[PDB]
Amino acid sequence: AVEPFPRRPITRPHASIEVDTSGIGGSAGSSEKVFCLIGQAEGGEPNTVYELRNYSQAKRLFRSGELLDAIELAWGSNPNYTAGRILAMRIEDAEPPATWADKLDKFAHEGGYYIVPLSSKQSVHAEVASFVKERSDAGEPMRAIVGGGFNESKEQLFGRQASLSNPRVSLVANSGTFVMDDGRKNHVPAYMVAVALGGLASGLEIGESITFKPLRVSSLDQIYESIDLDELNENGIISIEFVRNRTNTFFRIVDDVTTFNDKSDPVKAEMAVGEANDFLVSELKVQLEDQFIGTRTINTSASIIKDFIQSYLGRKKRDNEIQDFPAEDVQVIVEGNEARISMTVYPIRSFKKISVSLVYKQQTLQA
Amino acid sequence: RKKRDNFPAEDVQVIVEGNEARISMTVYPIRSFKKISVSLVYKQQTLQA
Amino acid sequence: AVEPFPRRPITRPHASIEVDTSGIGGSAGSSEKVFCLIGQAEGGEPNTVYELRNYSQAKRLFRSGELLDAIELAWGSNPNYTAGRILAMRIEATWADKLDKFAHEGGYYIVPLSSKQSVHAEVASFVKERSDAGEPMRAIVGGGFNESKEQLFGRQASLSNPRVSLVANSGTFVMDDGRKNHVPAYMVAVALGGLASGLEIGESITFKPLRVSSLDQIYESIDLDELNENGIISIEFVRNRTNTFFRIVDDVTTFNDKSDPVKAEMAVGEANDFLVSEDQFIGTRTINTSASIIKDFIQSYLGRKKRDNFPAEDVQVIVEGNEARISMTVYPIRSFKKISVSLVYKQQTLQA
Amino acid sequence: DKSDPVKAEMAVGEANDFLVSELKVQLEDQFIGTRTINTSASIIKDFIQSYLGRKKRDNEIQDFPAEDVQVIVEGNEARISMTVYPIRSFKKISVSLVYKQQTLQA
Repeated sequence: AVEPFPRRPITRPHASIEVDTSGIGGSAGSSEKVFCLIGQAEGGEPNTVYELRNYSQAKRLFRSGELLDAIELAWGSNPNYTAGRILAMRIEDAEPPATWADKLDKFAHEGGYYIVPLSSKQSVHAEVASFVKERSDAGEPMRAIVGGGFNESKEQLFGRQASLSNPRVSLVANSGTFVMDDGRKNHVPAYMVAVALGGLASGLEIGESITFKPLRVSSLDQIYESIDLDELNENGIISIEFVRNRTNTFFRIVDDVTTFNDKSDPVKAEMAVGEANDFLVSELKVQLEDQFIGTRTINTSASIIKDFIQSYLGRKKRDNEIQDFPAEDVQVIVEGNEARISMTVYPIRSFKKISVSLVYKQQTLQA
Repeated sequence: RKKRDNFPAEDVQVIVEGNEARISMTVYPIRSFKKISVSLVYKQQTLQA
Repeated sequence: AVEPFPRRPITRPHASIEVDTSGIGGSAGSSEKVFCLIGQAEGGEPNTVYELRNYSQAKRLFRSGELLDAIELAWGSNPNYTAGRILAMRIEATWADKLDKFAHEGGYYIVPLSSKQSVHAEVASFVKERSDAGEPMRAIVGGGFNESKEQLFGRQASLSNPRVSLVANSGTFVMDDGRKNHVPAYMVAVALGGLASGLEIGESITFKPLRVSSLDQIYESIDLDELNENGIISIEFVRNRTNTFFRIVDDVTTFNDKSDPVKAEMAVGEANDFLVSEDQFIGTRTINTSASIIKDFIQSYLGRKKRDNFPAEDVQVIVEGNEARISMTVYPIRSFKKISVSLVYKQQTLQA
Repeated sequence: DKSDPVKAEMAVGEANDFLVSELKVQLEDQFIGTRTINTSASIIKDFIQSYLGRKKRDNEIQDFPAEDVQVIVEGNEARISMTVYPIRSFKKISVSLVYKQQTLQA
């Protein structure tokens, strides 16, 4: 803005100052991913959302229940990365709830992106799928991560992935044994592994894949063979590989394939680039809206909007949230009611194939 | 000549009537944006080293 | 399609983003040439098509039978090539009702593990019924343990079809258990089908080696020519070297015709089954036209394009009923069957 | 078949096997799942040249022409090309020995 000093005008001879702050006013940084959990628990009032920052704070707001273990796994499984905020909600009817759709809505305008329901029921999975679709269509992009029960055959997994083929749901096959800060080792259903994967994905930078990131678990109940893992990957089911040929044995997340059945478009198939797309569109929308709508269509606006877009995309390039963009494709056309804007973006892709061609050749040494 | 020192032929209208000629220019006032339309195209690029 | 963001339309003042994803879509490439087998086994659930990915899985599902020996040969003839997927089905008589099950399993070569000519005719009929549909297929078949040339000719004539090949020879394969397994010629056909599945799209099995220990019959050059000209595949014992080996003479087909490569030679038929095929200005821009000026215009256009990036003798134009069809010739990649060397002895004056 | 040394000779097949195995395992753990940053092709080229430098140091290859190391990154994948001169044991020596006269004067 620009402001007069004094604010009240003066008629008689005087000096007055007009001051412009746009050059020092800040700007919104890169948005933050926040992780959402819905859980059976003991503790605080049900059906309200708590922002949580510390395990101690969580262990005061909640006690002795699977939600608190889920929060523990969510922070503990990503040691290398900054521990983000978590949004958590106990659920009980004011007895077991018949439906969660009535409660999921209380997340709707929270600043939250990844959802995990702490239950195995396919109906709950469908409910959260519908909710994530709803909010995305409303313009609040979200994703869900989903998992089975304690132990499931490939047949059951394929059945579930049939029941939910969706670009905003991911299914986690493996269930395993974790080790807890309480000095406890517990067998858990696969959705707790999905909690771990959501913690890692929400910790990672925007547009960074969970594929081939390590996972920390005491054991897995199902150790899938190479053909088994290829089968599940073809079906768009996330699987955990036990690395055995290395001297050190550890568990990899094999891939970040969504449950969606068509692999031809990566923006729908792969979580990372879909997330990058979601954040890029959301930030473009909200920033252009608050920047320009209602402003006067002064003759130079065709410059100013191009300069704004080029600045924004330069900032996106700086953070490695896009690969590159052509500056000259940023083009603006102004008509009396409307700004019409064109841009090209090169998005950032994770490496998923490396092909080495090795040519043996002779050289004649001589002396 | 004036705009060289300092208008589109498509934007001036002339009517002559009764020894009088009315010359009417179009002019463009300053409005305010109500709509922004962004077309976002994802290309891809070969890097090489 | 172009995606609107938000998905919901809005009329109050707002921004909307339209996303063109179409510049990134992929996976548009071909299928691999999955291989198909039908025959006897123990253990497997009959008339169920199983995908198989390694021999251990095969021995886990199928056991103790000729289908597993076939799967062994199918990956043993081509050790220096990719060991791709195989589709296999235990069959516990009509075979069409079983062959129907392969109809929507995406595999290109099939071999029945039987020498019975009724079976071969059924398989040829199935290959026809599939390939005249949107999903091309081929089959390979063989005789028994020893059949005469006149029997092989009679069989080929009865089974004369542009998508079936007959292999004449039979022999012995060393199995990975060390067994000297004597096998009928249709297992050699399995071995050739495995090789052909392993080779690239429009590579050819002619002059590829066969890793076989011995052959029941060795054909001299005149007999190899006789079988080749009749469209029967035969295996040569290469004797001209201390490093003797067995060589697939040719990829001929039981339909033999000099006038069309695509039906005579299996590899070019496969290329045609897998090849891929690849601007308008409208007469209102001109008062009248003819095929002559259409040809000269399109020649000037493609001359400009080929300068930036076609022979006038190689474009045909027909105009009919307000429509002009412009037909280019194009040249596909074949494979050499003949090399002709003219060697001229000159002599030279040296001087010093 | 003596024609191919990678088949005929144990030492060459061994060197090949360890070369391709350590390439696969290290490119896997170094780069798979990493973002295609605009510099990624240069980083991979440096990594490959480092690896082959080590293999040369240890006398596990004869040499590599470092100019032939080429990397192309295109969307979801990298294609890498390299030339390697393999290490080989001597298995023949031929000496051609020519007698010549010399005139000595004093």
